[PDB]
Amino acid sequence: PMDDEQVLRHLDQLVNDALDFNSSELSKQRSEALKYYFGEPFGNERPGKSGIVSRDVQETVDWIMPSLMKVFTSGGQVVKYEPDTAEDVEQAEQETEYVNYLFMRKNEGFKVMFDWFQDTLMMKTGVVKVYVEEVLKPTFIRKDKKKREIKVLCVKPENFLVDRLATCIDDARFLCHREKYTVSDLRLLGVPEDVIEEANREVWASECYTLLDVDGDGISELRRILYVGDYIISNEPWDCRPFADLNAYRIAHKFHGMSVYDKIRDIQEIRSVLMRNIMDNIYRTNQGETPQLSGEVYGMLDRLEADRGKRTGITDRTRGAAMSVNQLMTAAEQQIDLIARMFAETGVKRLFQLLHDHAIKYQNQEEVFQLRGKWVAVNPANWRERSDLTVTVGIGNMNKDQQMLHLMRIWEMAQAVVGGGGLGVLVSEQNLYNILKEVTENAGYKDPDRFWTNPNSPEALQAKAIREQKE
Amino acid sequence: PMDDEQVLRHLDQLVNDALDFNSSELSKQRSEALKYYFGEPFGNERPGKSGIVSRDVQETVDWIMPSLMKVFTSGGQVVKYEPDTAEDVEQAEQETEYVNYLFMRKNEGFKVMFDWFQDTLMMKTGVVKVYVEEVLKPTFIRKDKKKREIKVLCVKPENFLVDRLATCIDDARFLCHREKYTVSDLRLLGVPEDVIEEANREVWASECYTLLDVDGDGISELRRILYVGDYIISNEPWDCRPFADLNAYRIAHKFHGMSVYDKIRDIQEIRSVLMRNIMDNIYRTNQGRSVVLDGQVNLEDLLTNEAAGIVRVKSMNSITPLETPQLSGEVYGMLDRLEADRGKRTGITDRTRGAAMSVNQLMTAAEQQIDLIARMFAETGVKRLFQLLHDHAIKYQNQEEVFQLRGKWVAVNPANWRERSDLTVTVGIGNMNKDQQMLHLMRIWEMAQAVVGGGGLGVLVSEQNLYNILKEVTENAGYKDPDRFWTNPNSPEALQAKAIREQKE
Repeated sequence: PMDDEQVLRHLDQLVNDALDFNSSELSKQRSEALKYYFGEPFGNERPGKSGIVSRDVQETVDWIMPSLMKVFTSGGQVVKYEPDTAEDVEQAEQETEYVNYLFMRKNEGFKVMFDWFQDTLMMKTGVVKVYVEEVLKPTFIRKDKKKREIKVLCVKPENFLVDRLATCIDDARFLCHREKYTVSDLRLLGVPEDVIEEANREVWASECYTLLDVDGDGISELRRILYVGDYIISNEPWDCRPFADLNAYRIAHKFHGMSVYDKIRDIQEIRSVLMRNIMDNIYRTNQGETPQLSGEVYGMLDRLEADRGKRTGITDRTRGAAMSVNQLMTAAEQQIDLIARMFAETGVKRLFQLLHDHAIKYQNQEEVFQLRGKWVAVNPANWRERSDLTVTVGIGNMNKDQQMLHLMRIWEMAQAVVGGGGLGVLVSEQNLYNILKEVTENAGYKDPDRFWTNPNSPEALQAKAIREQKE
Repeated sequence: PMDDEQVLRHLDQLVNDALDFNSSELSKQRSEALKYYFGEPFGNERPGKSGIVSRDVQETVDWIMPSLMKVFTSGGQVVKYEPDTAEDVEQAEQETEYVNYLFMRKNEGFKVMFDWFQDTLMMKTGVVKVYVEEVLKPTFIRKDKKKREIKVLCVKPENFLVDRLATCIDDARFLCHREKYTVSDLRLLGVPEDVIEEANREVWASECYTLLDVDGDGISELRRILYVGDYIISNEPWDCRPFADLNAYRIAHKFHGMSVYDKIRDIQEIRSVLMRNIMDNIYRTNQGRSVVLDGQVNLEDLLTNEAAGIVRVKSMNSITPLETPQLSGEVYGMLDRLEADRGKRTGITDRTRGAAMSVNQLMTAAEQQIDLIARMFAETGVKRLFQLLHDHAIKYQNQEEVFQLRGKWVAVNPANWRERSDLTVTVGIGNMNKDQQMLHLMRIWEMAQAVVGGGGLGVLVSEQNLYNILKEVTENAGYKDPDRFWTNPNSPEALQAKAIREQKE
């Protein structure tokens, strides 16, 4: 109640505690993870002898990143709505195309989400921050004034202090984001003085999102504070935290989740020590009477790949009737599927966040989605729903399998029925439109290459209803 | 405020610090990378025995390079704009053709970008610089005066000092580029004196791009400084940095990225040491370890294998040739998986290539990772394209294009369009040619003939879009307009052929 300065010291104490805990624990964990990733010596490499370290997490990343790239960065069909059936063609595909054509294709493409996966994998936490800027440079036709725009960036998760008792995104009572915000940004803000920290004095700044109440009442909503150096700040009530804090494994109820290093450290250790023992054996055999050993050790070497086989990389070969249907049961129940699954729903929250961040006010922009025309999306409905089913453990039928199955089955059916029964009884051109259309989006040429629409058109009456009837 | 000389010493100190850090770390890393690449001995090779080194990164590079050549050095369809639907044919494909037909096909071809790729796979960073020069040699018809053109080149990446706290292109507060700029260039500029450094005196020069404020106010935009030797310089308010700092991997939050050497050094080391092991095993199996005493055979058995056959000692009859126990060929098995190691890292196409006869080239040879690799180059090259577009959006020339036809307006006053696209060559739709070839052709043609027999040409696609039907085939064959115009949308020949004789047949 009526707090103006005690909030500053309370936030400073929270920042210090988060610094201590997060820095010590998570920083040491990620340093160990990086040393394992980079093949750095584990410290047990005694001097005077080779301490070669074999990297194992790196190739695991090498297999699993491209799978994510296909399952996410492939078209705008990844995530949908399925809203009320009547009110879908008005906005559903329109809003979905807007949000994905913004995020991809307008917000540094895959780079932000690529680094998001990188952070959630190597360094145990993948989180990004959504923010706004102003568009400038009009003609003073092309008057680009008063336009404001929304970006998202990696938060540099090394600078993402947060209370450890959250275990979820919408549970943290104190969110800290550390940045530089150099003296140019300070003069843009208008502060005349400086802090402990040549014009550019490498100053450091921070931003805090936390629930508080300085109005002499009950606990109010989120508050955004531009706590830089205990100086002029930008205090403002907030509505939604734009963070996603991926854990990459959905660990038990804690804010951050364990990484690939936390599970393959033992495998890397055993591989490195056994190969070092192999080279030491080769040495002692070269100098030499010490009895020799057997190659069966190398045989166990093999199952270490099966170890990466048993953890994540079940596809030891290139890929793990009708020639191995469903791509051989998704390469014998590939786990990356479920991985993509939770990653998808994480993006779901982000897909909500930006939507609200866009549902307030952006601009009068239109879409080039297969056609000209899109209403002003500054006042849409949120629809309070989001769907990521068709790319994962749900329907999730990847391109080629459903492609070949549907095409050959419906084509043999169509020819058989046309010969025997006819087009009238079963599917007709009204739905042969969709028959062509699934192929169109299978090869990615939906509207422009092939229209093939003919539902009820001026060409329909003259072709389907005049000459096809009087022929 | 009002700095004119302290800026010189400040930039000098920044240059020295960048020299120290970049030289030491990155230069030692790339020296090790080059020694690995060239098969140089690693330094562990004891004297008196072979130092054979097996090169492994070389074939990896020689396999990944051609794929990049196909996915980039093939047509100008790599990048599109897709602006507002109606206002695309005006500039979108027009500006796309301008930028591609200039960059490729007018700037020394693919060479530099090839090396650019080479850089990002060997130098650990692929970065190029974009500049301008003036056109000359008029007739005094062909009066070519004061024309200028925009070029791009390798920055000699050993001469690309930059602060280590950027982690991105548009984050560096100090960009340094070192060059020679010999005395001919100096006399062109007009400096009368020289520096510490025959007419050509191997002088060295540098250029700095850095944001500062010498006007007594807040930090201004970038500044371009021709800091050569603390002498006459060319300072200028600069806005755009023409660099791309590839890393070929999109590594974590740092400016320069690790390369193929930094991940395959262990593989090369183990391969070389094991093949040297194999040949040393061959040796010791050839000789056999014969041990003699002192006082007999003073000449060390002649290493037990010469043109003697009989050792001969003096009078003792024990003789101690011990046969070193043989090994098994199962060691060779690891040999195989080492290629699979190159398979597991980047080269999954161990064979020539990694229903409907392996659809989409068998899922791009079983999820070929280079796609995502190629992907990053896209989102890098886009920026460069945008950059060069600006270099042509300010002022380039009034010349036209030969894109399938004569006619192109002046390219000095387009909009920037503030966006590009890279979905047609990579992890996006972006599948290589023959997949679309086979799929589109047989599929849509068999639907078309079935409907023409059943429904007809009018109900589905007509010649207005049979135009495009032929067009995907033409672009797959590379002869789009001139060989096969096939246009007939609504034309004077259309009315006499499609609307007169075809209707009154």
